[PDB]
Amino acid sequence: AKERSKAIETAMSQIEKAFGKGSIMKLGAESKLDVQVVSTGSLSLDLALGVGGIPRGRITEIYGPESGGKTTLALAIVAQAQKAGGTCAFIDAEHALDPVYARALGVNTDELLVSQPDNGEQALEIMELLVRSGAIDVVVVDSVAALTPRAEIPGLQARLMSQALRKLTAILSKTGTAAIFINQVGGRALKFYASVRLDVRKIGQPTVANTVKIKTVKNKVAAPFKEVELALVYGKGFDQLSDLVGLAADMDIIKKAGSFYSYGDERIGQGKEKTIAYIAERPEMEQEIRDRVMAAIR
Amino acid sequence: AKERSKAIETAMSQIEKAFGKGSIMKLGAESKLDVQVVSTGSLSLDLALGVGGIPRGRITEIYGPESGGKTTLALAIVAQAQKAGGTCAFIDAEHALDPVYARALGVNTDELLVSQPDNGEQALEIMELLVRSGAIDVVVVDSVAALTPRAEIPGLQARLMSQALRKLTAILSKTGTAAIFINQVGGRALKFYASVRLDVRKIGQPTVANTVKIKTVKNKVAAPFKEVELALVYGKGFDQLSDLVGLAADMDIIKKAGSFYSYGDERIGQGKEKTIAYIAERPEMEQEIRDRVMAAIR
Amino acid sequence: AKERSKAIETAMSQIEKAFGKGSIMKLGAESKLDVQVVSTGSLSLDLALGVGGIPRGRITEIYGPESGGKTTLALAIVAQAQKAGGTCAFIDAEHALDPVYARALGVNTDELLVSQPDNGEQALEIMELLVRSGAIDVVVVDSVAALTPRAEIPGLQARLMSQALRKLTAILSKTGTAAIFINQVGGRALKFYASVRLDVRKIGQPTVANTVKIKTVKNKVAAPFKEVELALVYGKGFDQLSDLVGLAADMDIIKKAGSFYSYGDERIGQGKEKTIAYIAERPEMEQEIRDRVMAAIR
Amino acid sequence: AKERSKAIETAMSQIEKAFGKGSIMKLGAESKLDVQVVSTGSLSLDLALGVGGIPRGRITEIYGPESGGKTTLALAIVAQAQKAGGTCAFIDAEHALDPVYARALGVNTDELLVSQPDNGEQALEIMELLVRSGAIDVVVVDSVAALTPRAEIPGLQARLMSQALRKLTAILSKTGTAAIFINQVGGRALKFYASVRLDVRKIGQPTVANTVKIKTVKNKVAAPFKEVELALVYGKGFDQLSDLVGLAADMDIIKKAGSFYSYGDERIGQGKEKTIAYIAERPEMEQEIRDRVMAAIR
Amino acid sequence: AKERSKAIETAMSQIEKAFGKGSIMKLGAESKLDVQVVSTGSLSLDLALGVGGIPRGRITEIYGPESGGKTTLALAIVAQAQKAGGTCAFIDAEHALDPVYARALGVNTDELLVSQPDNGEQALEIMELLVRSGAIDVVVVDSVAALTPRAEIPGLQARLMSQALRKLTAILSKTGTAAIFINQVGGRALKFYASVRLDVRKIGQPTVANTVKIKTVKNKVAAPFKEVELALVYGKGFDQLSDLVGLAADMDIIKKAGSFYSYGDERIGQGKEKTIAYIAERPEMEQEIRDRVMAAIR
Amino acid sequence: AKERSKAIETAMSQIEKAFGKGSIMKLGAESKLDVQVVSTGSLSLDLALGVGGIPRGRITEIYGPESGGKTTLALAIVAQAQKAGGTCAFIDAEHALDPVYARALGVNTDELLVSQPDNGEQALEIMELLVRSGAIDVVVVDSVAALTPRAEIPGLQARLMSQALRKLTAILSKTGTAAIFINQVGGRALKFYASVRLDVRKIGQPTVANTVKIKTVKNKVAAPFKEVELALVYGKGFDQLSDLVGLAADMDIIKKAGSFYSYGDERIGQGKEKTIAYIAERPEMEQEIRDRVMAAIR
Ligand SMILES: Nc1ncnc2c1ncn2[C@@H]1O[C@H](COP(=O)(O)OP(=O)(O)OP(O)(O)=S)[C@@H](O)[C@H]1O
Ligand SMILES: Nc1ncnc2c1ncn2[C@@H]1O[C@H](COP(=O)(O)OP(=O)(O)OP(O)(O)=S)[C@@H](O)[C@H]1O
Ligand SMILES: Nc1ncnc2c1ncn2[C@@H]1O[C@H](COP(=O)(O)OP(=O)(O)OP(O)(O)=S)[C@@H](O)[C@H]1O
Ligand SMILES: Nc1ncnc2c1ncn2[C@@H]1O[C@H](COP(=O)(O)OP(=O)(O)OP(O)(O)=S)[C@@H](O)[C@H]1O
Ligand SMILES: Nc1ncnc2c1ncn2[C@@H]1O[C@H](COP(=O)(O)OP(=O)(O)OP(O)(O)=S)[C@@H](O)[C@H]1O
Ligand SMILES: Nc1ncnc2c1ncn2[C@@H]1O[C@H](COP(=O)(O)OP(=O)(O)OP(O)(O)=S)[C@@H](O)[C@H]1O
Repeated sequence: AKERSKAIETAMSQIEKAFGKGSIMKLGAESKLDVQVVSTGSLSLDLALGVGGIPRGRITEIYGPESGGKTTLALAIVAQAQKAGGTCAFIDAEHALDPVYARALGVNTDELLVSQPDNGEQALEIMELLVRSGAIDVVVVDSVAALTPRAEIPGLQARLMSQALRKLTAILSKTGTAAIFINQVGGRALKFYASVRLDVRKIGQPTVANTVKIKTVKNKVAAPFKEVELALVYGKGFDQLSDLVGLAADMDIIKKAGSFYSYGDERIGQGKEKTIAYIAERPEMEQEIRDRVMAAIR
Repeated sequence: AKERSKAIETAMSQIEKAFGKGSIMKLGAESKLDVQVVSTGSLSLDLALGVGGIPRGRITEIYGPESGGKTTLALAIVAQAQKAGGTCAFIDAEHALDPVYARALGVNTDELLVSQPDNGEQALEIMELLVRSGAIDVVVVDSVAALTPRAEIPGLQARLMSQALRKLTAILSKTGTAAIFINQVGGRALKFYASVRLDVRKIGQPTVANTVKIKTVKNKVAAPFKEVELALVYGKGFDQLSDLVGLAADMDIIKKAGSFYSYGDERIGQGKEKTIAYIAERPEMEQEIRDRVMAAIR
Repeated sequence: AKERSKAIETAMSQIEKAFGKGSIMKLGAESKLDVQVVSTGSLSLDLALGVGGIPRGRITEIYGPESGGKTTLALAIVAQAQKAGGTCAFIDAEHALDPVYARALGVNTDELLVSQPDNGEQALEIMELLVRSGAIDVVVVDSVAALTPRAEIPGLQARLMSQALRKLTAILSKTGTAAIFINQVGGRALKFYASVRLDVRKIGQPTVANTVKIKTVKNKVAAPFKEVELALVYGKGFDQLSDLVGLAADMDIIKKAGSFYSYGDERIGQGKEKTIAYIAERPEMEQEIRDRVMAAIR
Repeated sequence: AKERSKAIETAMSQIEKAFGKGSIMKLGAESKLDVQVVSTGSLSLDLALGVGGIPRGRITEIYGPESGGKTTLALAIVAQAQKAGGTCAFIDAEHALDPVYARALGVNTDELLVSQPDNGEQALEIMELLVRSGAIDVVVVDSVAALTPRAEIPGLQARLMSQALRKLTAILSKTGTAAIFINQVGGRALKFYASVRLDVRKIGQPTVANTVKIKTVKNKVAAPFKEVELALVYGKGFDQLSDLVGLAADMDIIKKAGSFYSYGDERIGQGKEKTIAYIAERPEMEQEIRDRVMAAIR
Repeated sequence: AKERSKAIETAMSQIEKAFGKGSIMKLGAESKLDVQVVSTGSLSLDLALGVGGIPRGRITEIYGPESGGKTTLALAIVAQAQKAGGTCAFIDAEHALDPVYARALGVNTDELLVSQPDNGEQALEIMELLVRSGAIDVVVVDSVAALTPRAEIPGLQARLMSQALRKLTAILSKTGTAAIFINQVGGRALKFYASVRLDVRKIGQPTVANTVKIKTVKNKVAAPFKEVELALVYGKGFDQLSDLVGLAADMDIIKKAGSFYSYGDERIGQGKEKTIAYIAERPEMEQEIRDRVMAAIR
Repeated sequence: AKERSKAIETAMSQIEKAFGKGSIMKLGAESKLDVQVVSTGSLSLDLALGVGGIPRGRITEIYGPESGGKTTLALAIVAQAQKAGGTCAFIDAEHALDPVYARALGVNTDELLVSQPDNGEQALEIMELLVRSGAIDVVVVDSVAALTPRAEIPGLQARLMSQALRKLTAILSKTGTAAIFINQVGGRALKFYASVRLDVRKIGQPTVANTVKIKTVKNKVAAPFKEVELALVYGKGFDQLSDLVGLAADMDIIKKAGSFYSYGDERIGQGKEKTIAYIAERPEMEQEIRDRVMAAIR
């Protein structure tokens, strides 16, 4: 009646011995897996992701319908990796990157490495060369579908992926490089090699601004199946501050009392609008609350 | 003319001697096979299943079209196994589990063990480790198709299944673990190793609520080929109470007189709506009628 | 010029001496082989079969495309064997038996013995145990293809069949058990061991009701190569009465005069519809005409 | 320079002394070997066969692809043997004989002897018993492939054939029985024992009607390697009349003058259609032209 | 330093004394062995063969894959032997000879002697009787593999060949008969008894026309190991004229000057096409150039 | 403790007195046996062979799988014997010699003596006549297996070999003729009569070019069991220069300094490719380095 609760954590261990940490876990368990992260920019999503952002040295797949927020999300991450002093690369087979918007998302466009390959083989190879340099923080692949095989310009891409993803995965596990694959819905190789899989899609009616639900359909670094609903406004992206003020208030990082918000024993505005607007004027403050929240999740 | 009726039950015995109980039986025979069960939540189905729920220590396959009710059914069972104080595990290769809905089905999400393997081998292996712990009541595999072989990322999965199912079956026979395999329609190994096979598919036009027929196409624990038609309403699942009030009334567990229902020499509502609503307010009552009906089938 | 006609029947005899009755025969010859039969329910087919139904103590193969009528035919036969007071068994490796329909075909579902084996060996073995009891009238095997070998869960089933069919054939020859094997198109062992082989397939366009041609491609009990075209209506099966009224009229068992039908010097309806409807109201009558027709063929 | 032409016919003789008539011959030589024949129904083929039809007391192999015309040809021959007052037998291991079609080919179905053996040994044995009766004109074996050995239900059939064909050949040489073996492409024993080997296969595109080339790849009774192209129309068979009107016209048996055909100093139609149609109305005439053409070839 | 060059030609002589002319020779030596020949039709091959065609009184083996050109080559030779007024024979155990094609190769079909034996013994015996007549120029055996032993209808054919080839070789050495054995790849007896062995196989991609390389892997009448690449066009055979115009031009038999060809101080066309076409219209000319080239090689 | 080291070299002497030099030796001993050699073309192999090439007046067996390099090696040797002004002979019972390739290996095809015997006796006899002339430098026998006995066209070849090898060995010991026997794996007579036995077989995966290991499994002229791994490229043979540049560099015959190669106090290229390419342009140089290396080994 009790030695039962024992056999359970024993099998968990055996399973983790045989297949590694994260191979099996209770959905309500506290993650705590030791991995380096790259924040998405929206702390709630970082919180839902359990470990605080997308895991370095691992593959992350972001999929869903077109206009859903995949590219926005992806860019938000490089913007974050660059602000931390990192170097990112964009492997483009789509030809749709808007730099103006990418800058509106905080991406340093001029320092962004871009490659537009002739074929899927080449793309994966260019991806490998970079990650093998150990000096790249984030590599975004856009997109999985566009990655057509060389000879095709009988199901060789399903194998191209499997073949290269296998090779890429081994080397990547030890580089601190977060590899992001965008998928508009070979994905079967990705489905199993990815450590994280984000389902991104718009919900409801627009307003200029739309709401997009993001679900962690797969997470081998923390409990999966947690979701978040963010606000994606045209030309601006996901409203990170609204997200920040909300989550920091809930964690008591910023004290809220009815409609009154304060930080550091100092009133910073009444109502979310005034308060998110107060932080918007102080980068110092935004950053500090951001690290406080990051640190807390972690 | 009479010693004939003898030769018949003699061959039945020989057949059962050689291949075990349930190897052959008259379709109208009273089951009565001594096996532990895990209720599906819908008593009619428990009744159709002959032995009161899906059999522990055995494999159960639930198949049919997508959106048919397979996952709902499966979750209903773990919800039931947990409410009885058990521990369940979900082996996911599909990446579609909605916890909110799983909770709406009565599943304790936080205590639910989840695994999202890299390949079919790994999945079956993780399944084995758990069942071998003897502390797991229900393991759900979702799904059979997604269980792609390792090397494939020439028909190795048909053998992977046969190979592991063989091994799993032996050990499982003595663990009190009910293993559920969901199948969207290697299944040939399952077809023969499964002790129970449920055909689940929607029938007719929706209403928010749809009707799904469930047939016991295979039953090695009780007479096969019995079917049931349940109501599956969006976000709620199968209407268990409607099923309960109906079946308990028919068994005289709850007395019905025209449109008048009563329980314990005490009126509990006029009409099914009022009566299912009366039970809905008393968990004590729902449970007691539930055990009374279970006990009766058994 | 005449002693020729002699040498012919002499060789026929020698051939029948060496290999048994039915080893060779003129296609237009009157069967008359002394064997017990189990009516198919459609008298024309019983007539085409020469000896009045499928032969007891022998193997009968029913093959053709799926949805062709094989299972319907098979069930019709057990329905017939049961109505004569017999006991039948169904060896199922397909898992598709619809009891509701089986009852709509006249099968006593509750008294029907059912077995759902783990492998082809087991199935054939269960078949043997039953037939060896000498108390089983009809055993249906569904189906030949599904009968996969044990070790397979290099062409062992072609030998499994040959091996068991050989053994089964010897014992069966003396049991009064009619063994039916359904085949969706090891069949090479069956092809040669079967005494009767029915080709069943739908012809033309449906109407709810479809027409199915049934040919006696093999008959070692009566002249082979006779065919019949029956009406198979959804949920009902083959229209036996239409067949009955037609064949009985042609044999003068029921007198027809233009559109006027009569039986026992008594008018029973004008037109087939009215007449088949008249018999449909009198089981006594249907049965008596049925035995009269049976007796005549025989 | 001349005594050379002598040594040639001397060796031919020696060769024929040692191995019999037909052991060697010039491809353009006039057959004239004294043997009884059974017409194929198509006079051109009878003409190509050199001796007027397939040779009695000898073996004839008819091979080629399925749907090529082998069975049609074979049936045409029995139809011919029966019309001459003979008795034929069909040894079937294929189970595909369509009597309706066989009648459409002129075969008297009711007087046709049929045997459907349990094994290749039995078939050959039944073949022997019949031919040994000396009262059988044509025996058709369908087919060589289906003739599987008894014990097989290590290359025993290649020997079964060799063994029985050897025995059959000796006795057959003196019975006036024409033995036909159909072969879908043990055949190595046949290849050498057959006195005639017909290659039958469809050529070109259909029209209901298809063209089939028939080549005498082996002929030990007349010059080999002559071929014919016949018209095989569905349900009807090879167009014998078209063949007849054509060949009789060329032999001046029926006078043709441009588009004008006449017979017996009497006009019988303008154009082949009208003329073949004129003969089609007079069996007396068809037969007489048929014997006139036969007699001529011979 | 010089008496060395002497010992060499002395041993050559001794070797030739002991085993005959051709027992040993320098690969670049001028053949010049006095033997009668039968041209292959392609002068290059006649030239490669050293002595101008296949040697009479000797055995020649032609082997290689099916569809390689063996039969074409063989027929080309009889066509040549007949045009010189000779008589040829074809010993067929394959049953594939197409006379139409044989005529398209220049073979006089009607005067071609054909034999289709019952067994390998018989074939070799028929071969002997003919060659012993001293009136046969070419005997083709098709093929070595098909030549199955009598008793086989333990390695008796390897001995059958050795036994008969030994006997055949002695008598043949003095008959002017060229014996050709076709071999699809007992051949070990042939390998050593053959005086010439031609390796015939297609090379590269087709065009209707294919290229076939022919190598003299064995030549006891002239230097071995010379090869030729001919053009084999469907229904036509090896393009002899193209070969002729090419080789005659190189030998100055027909003068070529750039794209200008002339013969007998008379222009005969510009370019090979026009020139081979000019000869194609004048048999007189083709023949004369043919003998001029033959005479030259010789 | 010291007079021991004496008894050892004393027995060695006695053994060499009784059976000759090379009868026993330390595996690390310096060969130095006075024998004339014929270089293989690959200096490493000449070095591994201890005495600089295959020994004249002795027998050398080259064996291994087909396509291993045996024939290539053998031809390389005659190419070498001819370049030194010698005369070689090829005794062929295989019929596979490609002169084009033989020329690509440096063999003067026109001056190469070729014999294609009727039987093993004849081959060995022809071998004897030549070697007895004392004017032949290299005789290659291809191959041992093909050398079938005369009467065989009970183990007479095992004796044929023993019989002739015995005779051949005595005379050969004094002729300066190097006899090479190729063996595809009577070989037992060879095994013991051979003074050298080379094991030749490909190792690993191809590249056009394959690697072949050659081991001196038997050496009665120098320490046995030394091996070499050469590069055999299609149509070219063993890469002799690569071998040459490598071995000469190691012997300081050509100075290497990192990636810098020089010869005669003069830079000849950076890297092996450039350097082997520099020698490839100067036959004078290749030869001189070749003799320098030869001389050194010797
Ligand atoms: N270049 C842009 N300029 C301004 N707003 C943009 C731009 N791109 C995207 N957006 C906004 O962000 C929303 C989602 O676009 P993205 O994230 O690219 O969509 P996605 O999920 O990447 O789908 P695709 O197939 O890549 S377009 C758009 O509907 C706009 O609201
Ligand atoms: N996440 C959900 N939230 C609300 N309702 C759901 C949800 N999932 C399923 N349902 C309801 O239950 C029905 C059947 O869904 P499921 O049982 O998952 O289907 P299924 O048979 O498992 O098919 P798949 O292939 O697994 S989706 C749906 O049509 C809805 O009516
Ligand atoms: N369960 C059923 N309920 C109502 N009608 C049925 C049922 N099964 C069969 N039928 C009717 O009978 C026809 C033939 O079905 P069956 O005889 O099972 O076919 P079959 O030849 O057995 O082919 P399979 O492969 O067994 S489905 C169907 O097309 C329907 O017209
Ligand atoms: N039963 C039939 N009814 C109508 N036409 C037929 C029938 N059988 C054959 N035919 C016609 O004759 C053609 C050749 O059929 P057959 O001679 O049986 O072929 P075959 O050469 O015997 O090949 P198999 O393998 O025996 S079917 C068919 O394509 C039809 O044109
Ligand atoms: N009967 C034919 N009619 C037209 N072209 C032919 C014929 N036979 C052969 N050919 C042509 O000649 C080529 C070689 O055929 P053959 O010389 O018979 O081959 P082969 O080397 O004799 O091989 P097998 O095994 O005898 S078929 C064919 O691929 C065609 O290009
Ligand atoms: N005629 C050739 N033309 C081009 N390359 C050749 C030729 N012969 C051999 N080679 C090359 O050399 C390799 C070895 O062939 P050889 O030395 O003949 O083999 P082997 O050891 O003699 O085996 P066998 O049984 O004599 S073929 C081949 O795989 C090719 O890479």
